[PDB]
Amino acid sequence: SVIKPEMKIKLRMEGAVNGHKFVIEGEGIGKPYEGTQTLDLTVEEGAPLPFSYDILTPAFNRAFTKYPEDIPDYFKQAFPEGYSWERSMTYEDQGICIATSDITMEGDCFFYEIRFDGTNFPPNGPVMQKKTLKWKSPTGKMYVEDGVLKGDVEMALLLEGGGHYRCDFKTTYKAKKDVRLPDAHEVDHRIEILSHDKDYNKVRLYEHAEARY
Repeated sequence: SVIKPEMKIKLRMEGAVNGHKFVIEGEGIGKPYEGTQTLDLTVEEGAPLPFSYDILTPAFNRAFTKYPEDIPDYFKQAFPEGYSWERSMTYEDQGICIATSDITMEGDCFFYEIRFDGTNFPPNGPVMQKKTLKWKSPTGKMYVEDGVLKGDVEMALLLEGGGHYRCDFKTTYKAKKDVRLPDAHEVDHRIEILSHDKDYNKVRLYEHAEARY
């Protein structure tokens, strides 16, 4: 198949949060059949970032997931053409974010085109006040609807002091060609920042994801 056991990743994120315009880029490498990946992100425009870097991470490719044989892999089939996704991320304190991504491929490398926008985050919130530690590891629910794939997942950010800052995720995935739609299933995730400089102008991101019934 066009999906090699080892693939390179190249991305560019353009967007804004509470009016703050920014541009990020990155490169990495992962094992699609393993469901693991690592990325090196650098803020090319608009640093330092006035808001918590964690909100951006789930925006930085379900092709990097480990799919059991008995579940059609919607993501791997969509290639070499590729697919795109749209997502709404509503936070409990009314902060909202919506993002899109267009994923293509060339040889042994993925290329994403990402747009990320957010607004109405309270100035004294855990987001604007950078009190975020990381994302709890959740189980997201995939299911088909309207001939397309949808994923719903209740996310939560761990706050300094011990609190939990909740956010509802809802994504719509769209293959660019017809493929074998799967049965409703779950996806276990683990997203983590392994290293970063002071103001997060350089970050090393890692994710481990496996699908299951």
